[PDB]
Amino acid sequence: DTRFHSFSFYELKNVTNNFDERPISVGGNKMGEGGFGVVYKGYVNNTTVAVKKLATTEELKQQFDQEIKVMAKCQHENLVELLGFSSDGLCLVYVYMPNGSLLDRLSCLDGTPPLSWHMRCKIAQGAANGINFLHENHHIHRDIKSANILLDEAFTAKISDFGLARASQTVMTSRIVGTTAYMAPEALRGEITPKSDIYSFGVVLLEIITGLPAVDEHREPQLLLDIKEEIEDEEKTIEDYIDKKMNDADSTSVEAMYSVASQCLHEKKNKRPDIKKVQQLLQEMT
Ligand SMILES: NCC1CCN(c2cc3ncccc3cc2NC(=O)c2cnn3cccnc23)CC1
Repeated sequence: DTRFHSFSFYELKNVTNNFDERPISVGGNKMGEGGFGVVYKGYVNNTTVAVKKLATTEELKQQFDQEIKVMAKCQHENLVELLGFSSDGLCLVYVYMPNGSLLDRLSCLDGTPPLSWHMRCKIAQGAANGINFLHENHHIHRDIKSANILLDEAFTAKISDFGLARASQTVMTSRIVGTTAYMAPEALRGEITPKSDIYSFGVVLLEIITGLPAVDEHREPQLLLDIKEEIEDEEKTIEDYIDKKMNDADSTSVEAMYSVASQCLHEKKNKRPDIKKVQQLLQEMT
């Protein structure tokens, strides 16, 4: 509990009730899918944990070994903690995040009340501190989205899912990974740059302001990033997009965060601010 422990598959199989695919609310252990695995709630040393059971065969093992690597090298207060792993029976064990993810909380999943603007402000500051740490350590996340911004007991932002993280000039790849709805144009075209993480963070900001998912096949607009075009071509204001589930959302602060989101969502990757400027602008906001 000061070190990365190697877990027996039978210890994990046991504390997750044989990896009980049923959700928590019905009495099961499943917390949700993501990061090329299923996340189960476990119980080790009278202490709660989150167990990711991973599910090509060599591509997955690569993402397991990447996660252990990144998680040992990158330890910050705005990053999730790795407790241990298992390869004996592939499971990654993490410190449990009682408030799940920013995505679940923005959706008010399983009776949770909406997040206030004040907590939404601190979450965005925290997530930006987390990306800044990775970026300061020549790491590119590649899959920044609200589903993997996790929330602790004080609703502190804790960035997760490092399986696709790249450790480094803009380079190109043959294997394009990430979530379309959050991805910058160049990242969709095969480029690997921390600039693409900035763009992805910009989408996260609009999700925070509006409470809306990044993509909706029937909604107009379908892609949340397109609301920037509706605001620019004066058919709407950010005011019109503010999440109705808020009490405390002030217009001066909402417009300050949207100014940050707008800069992050620049289609020209070089015109975007770096994460240090995103941090300074978000701190100025409060
Ligand atoms: N996009 C994948 C999802 C997978 C499910 N996750 C969790 C949901 C929760 N629901 C209720 C209460 C506590 C919860 C904790 C979670 N997870 C964790 O505690 C957790 C800790 N590190 N970690 C890393 C990856 C995924 N989950 C976690 C949210 C993210």
